[PDB]
Amino acid sequence: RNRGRLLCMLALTFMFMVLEVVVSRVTSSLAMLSDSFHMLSDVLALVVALVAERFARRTHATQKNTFGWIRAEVMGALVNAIFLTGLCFAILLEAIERFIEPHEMQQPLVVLGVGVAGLLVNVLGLCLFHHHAGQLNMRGVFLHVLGDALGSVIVVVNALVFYFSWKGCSEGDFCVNPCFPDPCKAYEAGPCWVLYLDPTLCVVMVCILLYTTYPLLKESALILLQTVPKQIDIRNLIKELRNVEGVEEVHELHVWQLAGSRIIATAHIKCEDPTSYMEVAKTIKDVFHNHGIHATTIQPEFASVVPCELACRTQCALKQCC
Amino acid sequence: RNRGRLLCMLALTFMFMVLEVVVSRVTSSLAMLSDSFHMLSDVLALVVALVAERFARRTHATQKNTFGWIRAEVMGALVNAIFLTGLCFAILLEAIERFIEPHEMQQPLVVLGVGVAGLLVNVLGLCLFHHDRAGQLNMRGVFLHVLGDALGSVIVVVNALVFYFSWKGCSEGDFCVNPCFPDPCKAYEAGPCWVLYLDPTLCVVMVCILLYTTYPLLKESALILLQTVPKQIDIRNLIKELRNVEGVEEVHELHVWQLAGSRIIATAHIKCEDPTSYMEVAKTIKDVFHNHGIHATTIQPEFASVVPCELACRTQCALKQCC
Ligand SMILES: CCCCCCCCCCC(CCCCCCCCCC)(CO[C@@H]1O[C@H](CO)[C@@H](O[C@H]2O[C@H](CO)[C@@H](O)[C@H](O)[C@H]2O)[C@H](O)[C@H]1O)CO[C@@H]1O[C@H](CO)[C@@H](O[C@H]2O[C@H](CO)[C@@H](O)[C@H](O)[C@H]2O)[C@H](O)[C@H]1O
Ligand SMILES: CCCCCCCCCCC(CCCCCCCCCC)(CO[C@@H]1O[C@H](CO)[C@@H](O[C@H]2O[C@H](CO)[C@@H](O)[C@H](O)[C@H]2O)[C@H](O)[C@H]1O)CO[C@@H]1O[C@H](CO)[C@@H](O[C@H]2O[C@H](CO)[C@@H](O)[C@H](O)[C@H]2O)[C@H](O)[C@H]1O
Ligand SMILES: CC(C)CCC[C@@H](C)[C@H]1CC[C@H]2[C@@H]3CC=C4C[C@@H](OC(=O)CCC(=O)O)CC[C@]4(C)[C@H]3CC[C@]12C
Ligand SMILES: CC(C)CCC[C@@H](C)[C@H]1CC[C@H]2[C@@H]3CC=C4C[C@@H](OC(=O)CCC(=O)O)CC[C@]4(C)[C@H]3CC[C@]12C
Ligand SMILES: CC(C)CCC[C@@H](C)[C@H]1CC[C@H]2[C@@H]3CC=C4C[C@@H](OC(=O)CCC(=O)O)CC[C@]4(C)[C@H]3CC[C@]12C
Ligand SMILES: CC(C)CCC[C@@H](C)[C@H]1CC[C@H]2[C@@H]3CC=C4C[C@@H](OC(=O)CCC(=O)O)CC[C@]4(C)[C@H]3CC[C@]12C
Ligand SMILES: CC(C)CCC[C@@H](C)[C@H]1CC[C@H]2[C@@H]3CC=C4C[C@@H](OC(=O)CCC(=O)O)CC[C@]4(C)[C@H]3CC[C@]12C
Ligand SMILES: [Zn+2]
Ligand SMILES: [Zn+2]
Ligand SMILES: [Zn+2]
Ligand SMILES: [Zn+2]
Ligand SMILES: [Zn+2]
Ligand SMILES: [Zn+2]
Repeated sequence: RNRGRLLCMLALTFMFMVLEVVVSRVTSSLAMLSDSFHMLSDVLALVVALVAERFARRTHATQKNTFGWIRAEVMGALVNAIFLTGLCFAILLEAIERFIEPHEMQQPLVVLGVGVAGLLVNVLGLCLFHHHAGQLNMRGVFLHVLGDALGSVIVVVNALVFYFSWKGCSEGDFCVNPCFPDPCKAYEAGPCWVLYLDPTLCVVMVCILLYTTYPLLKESALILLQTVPKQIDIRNLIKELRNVEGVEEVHELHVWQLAGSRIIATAHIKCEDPTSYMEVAKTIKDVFHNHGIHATTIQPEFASVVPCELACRTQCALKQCC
Repeated sequence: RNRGRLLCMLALTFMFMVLEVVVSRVTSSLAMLSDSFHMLSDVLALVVALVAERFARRTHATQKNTFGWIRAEVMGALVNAIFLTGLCFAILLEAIERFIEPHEMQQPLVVLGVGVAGLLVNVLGLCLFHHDRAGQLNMRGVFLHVLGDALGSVIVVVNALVFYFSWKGCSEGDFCVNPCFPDPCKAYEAGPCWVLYLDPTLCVVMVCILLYTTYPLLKESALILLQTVPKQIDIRNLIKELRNVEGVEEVHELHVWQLAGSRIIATAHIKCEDPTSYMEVAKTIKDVFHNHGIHATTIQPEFASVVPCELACRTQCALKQCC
């Protein structure tokens, strides 16, 4: 039911975006107009997750992809992780700008209400996405929703502090502080500890998001690159492969995984005599069993002049595998 | 080489960042310093390309990567393409924001000069980057990333020139204020309003062109990392030619995929009739694979029906076998 949760969250994002646009139009606040389009990024993340899930629904050999689209979910997870990292850097740059150029919010009450609505939406999204292969895509979506929830917590706390520990002027009163620039060059009621509360909270949220996102990005990149899974030791596999009767040379051992538990192995063997190859093949498959290998393709090279006899004419092109 | 070009572009980017920082310090135009900080996007793109180029040369097998890190270049190209797409979406969002509300530029002269310097730097970068496919994929990604900011600098220069030549300023307190832009504190612009919306429309056209030119690279990188059979290899024809040899009666699981550039790996299961004189047909299947772009193969003969493959696990789990 992965598609159901994604569709529900996407529908909620649309409803909350429409609510924010309506609130902005009725209150004629341009900041809410600006913030309404900021969830196009979340909508894009949900669309990418949905596309990856839909394309991973099919796993069949095709004239375009022999393996099928099994690697669609890991690609979607990688795309979501990169998008989240880019968003984190963008909001970090925005936080630096806020440090350099502080802003003063308008109507803290409506901002607090919007933040509370967003916080409820985000916490129920976490309730849907806490996971009550395909988990990596769900993990990336959950990380994105958690980043949105942290942003909502930040805006709620910022609005609460600005409403409880700040005092501005509603008219031309004498409270101008030269810390913030004034238009055309224009007291102690409103301290400066609040204007800088939003940027520091944003920086902390950026650090938390990067901390919790780095493992997902690392795993997605390691899957997309042809890396042996961390649960498989190459040295032990080689040791058990050479300790097999009838086989003495094992070259071209390439081990990698497509997605999830679909680990694929490939090796060449010098299997002594041709007639008794079949008995050795079952032992080789069993040996792959003790490890985590299952997809296999073993080449029984028969006959020290050359390591691999079935090699091509010229490999100087480096067009091979390793 | 290629690493030297990346180091040179990184040095130029850092020099331009220093130039914009000092210009902002001596001018107090904080938008210039904001753009200097934005150049961290180019810094990050060049750093990613540098890391990919450094790690791609480790072609030898490793205890953690049996294939080696020769997939690093294509992964770096994919990362740069996704970063460029995200930057393009951010630019389009900013253009929509400018439609929502415009801004008045403080001083067209210094921003025009900074834009000219950026245009020259980006033109030098384009000259560097215009001239294995995997090595070229990273080069093309960096070239597109440079061209995006080159177009951005061109937009800045054009807007500055038009704003200076064809707009009327309003600084001193007078009747020159117009509600076209919001008036702080509740407050006749003889300059045409056509200029207030020159950054956004040009940025929209630029992002359209950038997305159009970055779609092919992103698609190619995604296809390579999705184990898509290369477009120059036909699976059906290769199956038909493999089944034409005398010693093979049936082939299953012709897993063909592209590793990087011109490295295609094909693993196939064939059913040979007899172990005697088997090497006669192994040479033929290797040759017929060579007849195409596949040079690194691995074939498993199966000597023996109802079952499709006589070698399989005890459970034949559909979630643990390939395809
Ligand atoms: C973020 C997640 C990324 C991973 C997930 C996506 C990975 C890519 C998906 C592969 C992909 C794009 C590749 C290029 C863009 C890659 C962008 C990557 C960007 C990464 C950031 C291959 O592209 C297609 O491949 C087909 C097979 O080679 C072939 O066309 C073939 O279909 C033509 C149909 O019109 C047809 O006319 C032509 O005759 C065919 O031969 C063409 O090559 C091409 O159309 C698209 O998927 C393909 O298209 C359909 C999709 O739903 C899907 O069609 C089915 O349902 C349709 C319902 O309406 C309807 O048509 C049919 O019921 C059925 O056909 C295909 O089954 C699927 O395979
Ligand atoms: C945009 C595309 C980017 C693609 C990048 C592809 C390349 C990735 C390179 C990183 C990576 C692959 C894993 C992926 C990480 C995340 C990657 C990014 C993911 C998101 C995209 C391999 O790379 C490591 O990097 C080393 C430093 O450069 C280098 O070693 C250099 O050493 C000399 C000194 O420098 C130099 O003289 C020599 O010449 C180099 O050999 C080797 O290449 C390698 O060891 C890291 O893997 C492992 O990470 C471990 C710590 O987690 C850590 O392991 C260690 O454990 C013990 C100590 O705890 C120690 O006892 C082990 O011995 C050791 O193993 C190592 O780091 C590495 O084993
Ligand atoms: C949003 C896009 C455009 C960028 C995504 C972030 C990258 C800039 C990051 C993500 C993962 C990072 C890599 C993670 C791990 C390593 C291994 C690291 O190697 C070590 O130093 C190992 C330890 C040692 O040798 O002491 C070198 C940096 C590198 C390649 C990092 C380089 C920067 C990377 C690619
Ligand atoms: C240096 C610039 C480019 C910023 C990079 C991101 C930062 C926000 C830092 C702050 C805290 C860092 C994290 C703190 C510690 C770790 C250790 C490690 O993950 C763990 O926590 C494993 C256990 C351990 O801490 O050793 C991998 C990197 C990570 C997540 C770090 C990744 C980079 C983070 C998120
Ligand atoms: C999400 C994006 C912004 C990337 C953030 C992290 C990166 C800036 C990379 C670049 C270099 C990386 C570091 C390179 C070397 C190491 C040593 C490495 O040491 C170990 O393996 C100790 C055991 C352990 O991992 O617990 C731990 C990861 C760490 C800190 C890496 C953490 C991730 C780093 C900081
Ligand atoms: C988070 C962002 C930055 C990632 C990059 C942008 C993606 C949202 C885009 C880039 C390429 C797009 C894909 C390009 C091509 C297609 C094929 C398309 O299917 C067809 O056109 C096939 C024929 C048919 O219509 O049936 C379905 C959408 C899809 C997967 C697109 C989904 C959205 C993608 C992944
Ligand atoms: C959705 C909003 C936020 C941005 C919209 C930007 C558009 C102006 C861009 C985005 C992607 C672009 C498309 C990306 C890919 C192609 C394919 C390109 O060639 C083809 O039709 C097939 C190419 C092939 O098969 O290699 C023609 C332009 C087109 C439709 C582009 C037209 C312009 C598009 C729609
Ligand atoms: Zn061999
Ligand atoms: Zn090899
Ligand atoms: Zn078979
Ligand atoms: Zn060859
Ligand atoms: Zn098994
Ligand atoms: Zn298969």
